[PDB]
Amino acid sequence: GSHMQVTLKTLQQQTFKIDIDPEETVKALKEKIESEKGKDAFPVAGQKLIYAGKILNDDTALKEYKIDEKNFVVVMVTKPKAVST
Repeated sequence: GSHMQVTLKTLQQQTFKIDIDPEETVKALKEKIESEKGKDAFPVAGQKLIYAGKILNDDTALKEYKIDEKNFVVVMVTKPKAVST
């Protein structure tokens, strides 16, 4: 409807269920899980997403990856590694 739901796996051996507007970008789907699992474990500036082999984008809308309520997506984290050089 006005929102759509997705199943999410993580690098921490768990799975969950969430819902967002399917015409928003990955940025919306990625920000909303930090509200549940925290900056200390899933920092927005340093987390990433995969749809079973596809490389998702914070600047492309969720329906263009054709994600489905009966399939799942995987989240990953790098902190980020941003340091002075």
